[PDB]
Amino acid sequence: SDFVVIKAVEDGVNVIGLTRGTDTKFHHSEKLDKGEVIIAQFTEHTSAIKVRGEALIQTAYGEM
Amino acid sequence: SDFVVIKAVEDGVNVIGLTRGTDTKFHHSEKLDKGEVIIAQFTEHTSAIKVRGEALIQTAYGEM
Amino acid sequence: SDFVVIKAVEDGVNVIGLTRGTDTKFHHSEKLDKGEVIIAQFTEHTSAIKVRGEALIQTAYGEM
Amino acid sequence: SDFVVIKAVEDGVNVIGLTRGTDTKFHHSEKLDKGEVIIAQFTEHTSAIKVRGEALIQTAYGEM
Amino acid sequence: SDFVVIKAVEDGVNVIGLTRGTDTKFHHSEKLDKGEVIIAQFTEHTSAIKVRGEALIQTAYGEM
Amino acid sequence: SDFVVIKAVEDGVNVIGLTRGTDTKFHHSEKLDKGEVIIAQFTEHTSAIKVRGEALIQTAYGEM
Amino acid sequence: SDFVVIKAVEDGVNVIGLTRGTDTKFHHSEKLDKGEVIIAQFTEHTSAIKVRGEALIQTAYGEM
Amino acid sequence: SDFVVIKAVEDGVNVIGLTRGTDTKFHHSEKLDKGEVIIAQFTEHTSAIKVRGEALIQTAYGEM
Amino acid sequence: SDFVVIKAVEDGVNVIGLTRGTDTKFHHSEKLDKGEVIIAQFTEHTSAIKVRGEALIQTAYGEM
Amino acid sequence: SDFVVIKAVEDGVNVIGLTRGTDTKFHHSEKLDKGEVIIAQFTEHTSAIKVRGEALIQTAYGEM
Amino acid sequence: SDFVVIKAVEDGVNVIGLTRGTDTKFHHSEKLDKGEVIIAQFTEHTSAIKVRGEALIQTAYGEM
Amino acid sequence: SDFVVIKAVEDGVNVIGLTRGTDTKFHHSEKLDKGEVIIAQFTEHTSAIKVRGEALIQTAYGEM
Ligand SMILES: N[C@@H](Cc1c[nH]c2ccccc12)C(=O)O
Ligand SMILES: N[C@@H](Cc1c[nH]c2ccccc12)C(=O)O
Ligand SMILES: N[C@@H](Cc1c[nH]c2ccccc12)C(=O)O
Ligand SMILES: N[C@@H](Cc1c[nH]c2ccccc12)C(=O)O
Ligand SMILES: N[C@@H](Cc1c[nH]c2ccccc12)C(=O)O
Ligand SMILES: N[C@@H](Cc1c[nH]c2ccccc12)C(=O)O
Ligand SMILES: N[C@@H](Cc1c[nH]c2ccccc12)C(=O)O
Ligand SMILES: N[C@@H](Cc1c[nH]c2ccccc12)C(=O)O
Ligand SMILES: N[C@@H](Cc1c[nH]c2ccccc12)C(=O)O
Ligand SMILES: N[C@@H](Cc1c[nH]c2ccccc12)C(=O)O
Ligand SMILES: N[C@@H](Cc1c[nH]c2ccccc12)C(=O)O
Ligand SMILES: N[C@@H](Cc1c[nH]c2ccccc12)C(=O)O
Repeated sequence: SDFVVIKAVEDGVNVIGLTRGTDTKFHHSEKLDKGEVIIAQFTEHTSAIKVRGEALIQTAYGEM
Repeated sequence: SDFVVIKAVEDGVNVIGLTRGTDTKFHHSEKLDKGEVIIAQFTEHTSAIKVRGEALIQTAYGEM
Repeated sequence: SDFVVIKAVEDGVNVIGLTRGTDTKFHHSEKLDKGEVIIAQFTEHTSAIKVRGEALIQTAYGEM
Repeated sequence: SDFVVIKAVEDGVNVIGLTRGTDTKFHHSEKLDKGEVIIAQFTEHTSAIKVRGEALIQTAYGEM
Repeated sequence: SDFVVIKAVEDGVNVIGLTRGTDTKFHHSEKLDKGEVIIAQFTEHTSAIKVRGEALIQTAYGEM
Repeated sequence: SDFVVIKAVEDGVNVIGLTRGTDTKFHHSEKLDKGEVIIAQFTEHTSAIKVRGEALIQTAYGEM
Repeated sequence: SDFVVIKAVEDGVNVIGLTRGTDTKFHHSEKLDKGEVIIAQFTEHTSAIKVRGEALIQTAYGEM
Repeated sequence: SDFVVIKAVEDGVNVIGLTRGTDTKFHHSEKLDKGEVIIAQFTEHTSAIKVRGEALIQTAYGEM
Repeated sequence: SDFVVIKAVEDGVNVIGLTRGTDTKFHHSEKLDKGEVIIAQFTEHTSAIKVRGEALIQTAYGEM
Repeated sequence: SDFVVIKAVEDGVNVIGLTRGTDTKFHHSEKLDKGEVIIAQFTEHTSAIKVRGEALIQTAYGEM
Repeated sequence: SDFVVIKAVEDGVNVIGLTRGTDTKFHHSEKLDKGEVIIAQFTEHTSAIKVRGEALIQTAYGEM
Repeated sequence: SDFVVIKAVEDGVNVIGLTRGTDTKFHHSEKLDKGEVIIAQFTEHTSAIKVRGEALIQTAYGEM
């Protein structure tokens, strides 16, 4: 139930969930536009999140 | 039992629950108007929340 | 056992419980008048609360 | 486990327990007079508390 | 094991336990005099405590 | 494992344990004299403690 | 595993364990002299401790 | 796993473990000399510790 | 549920998951470019993370 | 998993583990020299630690 | 799920996992170069981590 | 779960794990040189750690 908050500062920001398991592949890519926010949990299927494109990011450890 | 608070600063703000599971898709979109607030938990079915349109957002980590 | 506090600043404020489950719909709408307060927990049946009309709201994360 | 404290600033303050379950109705209404206090827990049967009439209210999140 | 402390500032203060269950009624009323204190837990049978007459009250949330 | 500390400022102070159960009665009354202290837990049998006569009392919530 | 610390400021200080159960009686009285300290836990058999004679006392809640 | 630290400020300090159970008696007495320290846990068999002779004592609650 | 945040200050930064088990090898290498971020959990399969190339790193213990 | 840290300020410092059980005896004595440190846990077999000779000691409660 | 962060200040830094068990031997040695970081957990197989060569190290207790 | 950090200030520092159980003996001695660090957990087999030779040591309780 750990999560991350991501706000796209500029258009065309991209958020990628990476599969948990022995295998590691991108299983979903959610596209974000200027101002749009996403709050994503880590889950049974997502053990890593990748962020392409200039965004603003909050995590338990702080702001990016 | 982790949640997010979202208040629409202007009209026509949109809040999107994304399915938990192997698959990731929008299963519900709740529409908000100027001033209206929504407090949403993450749940057995919602592992990520998306926010289209200019809103004010609180999360465990702070304000957006 | 997480909850929210909602006080109506003006008449005709509306508080909506949204069903927890695969489905998401309004199952109850409680109407509030100037000054009246409601303290509502999230529950086996309510995984999100919506607030129509100008209210004052406290949550774990702070005041709205 | 969670509770709320309510003190009636003026006469004829009213405190309403709302049933927990699929259904949501008032199951009890306890009447309070100037100065009288009530400390009420959320319970197996009460998942939301409503307060009609001008009162002073403490919750985990603070004073109202 | 959550409790409340109640000290009667003036004579004839009254402390009322209200039944936990589907039903809500007064099952015990303990009377207090000037200076006398009572420390009462919420219990399997008491889910709300009511205080008639001018008292000083401590709870988890603070003084009232 | 919750407890209360009670010190008699003057002679003839009285400390009363009240039965936990559907029933509520005094099951023990321990008498205190000037200076004497008692540290009492809440227990399987004591769900409320009453204090007659001018004492000094500490609880989790502070000094009385 | 809750405990209390008691130091006798003057001679002939007395520390009394009171039985936990439906019954409440003194089951042990340990005698303390000027300077002698005792650190006593609450236990399966002791649910209240009484202190006769001028002592200095620490508890979870503070100093006496 | 709660413990106490005892350092003898002078010679001939004495540390006494008292039996846990219905019965309460000294089962061990460990003797300390100027400077010598002992760190003692409460245990399945020791529910109270007594300190004869001028020592320096730390407990969860602080210094003596 | 422990995680690390890694942001590439310059192009061609590399993030390597190392297998948990008796054996220790690289099982995945995710490539990062200027600005791109990755939030990675430790998992059933990743017990150590290696970071090649000039990055900015947050962990529970702080910034690197 | 509670422990103590002991550093010998001068030569010939001695650290003694005392048996946990109904019986209480020295089962091990580890000898320390000027500068040498030992970090010792309390364990299934050691419920008290004794320190002969001038040492520096850290515990959960602080420095000695 | 306790871990250590290690960043090589200079080239040719070496990070060594030591086997948990009755036996203690080096089972893996991961080599680090100027700037490269490694975040390593203690695990079912690694109960001690050794760091040869000039590095910067974060642990639960702080920086070294 | 608990660990200690040890950095050798000078050459030829020695770190000794002592067996957990009724018996207490050295089962491993790991040698450290100027600058080399070791982070060691307490484990099913190590209930005490000894440090010969002039080192710098961090523990939960602080620096040595
Ligand atoms: N499938 C991998 C994905 C992953 C998680 N954390 C990582 C850190 C680095 C590289 C890959 C990963 C896993 O579940 O473990
Ligand atoms: N169905 C996905 C949805 C998701 C959660 N967190 C994410 C982060 C990134 C991308 C997708 C997701 C899941 O339950 O895991
Ligand atoms: N029925 C949905 C309701 C919901 C909860 N949180 C949300 C966030 C966004 C959209 C819908 C929701 C659920 O239980 O998950
Ligand atoms: N019967 C509903 C009552 C309720 C609790 N929280 C709410 C929030 C909004 C509206 C109704 C409710 C339930 O148990 O869930
Ligand atoms: N019998 C009710 C009493 C009660 C508790 N909290 C309340 C709040 C409001 C009204 C009634 C109550 C119950 O156990 O739930
Ligand atoms: N027998 C009652 C005693 C009690 C506890 N708390 C109270 C508060 C008010 C009045 C009575 C009580 C019970 O166990 O619940
Ligand atoms: N035998 C009583 C003793 C007791 C504990 N706490 C008290 C408070 C007041 C009076 C008596 C008591 C019991 O176990 O409960
Ligand atoms: N045998 C008693 C010893 C004891 C513990 N705490 C006390 C306080 C007072 C008097 C005696 C005791 C017991 O286990 O309970
Ligand atoms: N396979 C190893 C990987 C590892 C984790 N932590 C380490 C520290 C140092 C060296 C290797 C490791 C393990 O699960 O334990
Ligand atoms: N064998 C005793 C040792 C002991 C622990 N704590 C003590 C305090 C005082 C005297 C002896 C002890 C026991 O396990 O309990
Ligand atoms: N195999 C040993 C390794 C070890 C852990 N901590 C230590 C401290 C000192 C010496 C050796 C060790 C063990 O699991 O316990
Ligand atoms: N074999 C002993 C080692 C030990 C741990 N802590 C100690 C303190 C003092 C002396 C010996 C020890 C044990 O497991 O308990």
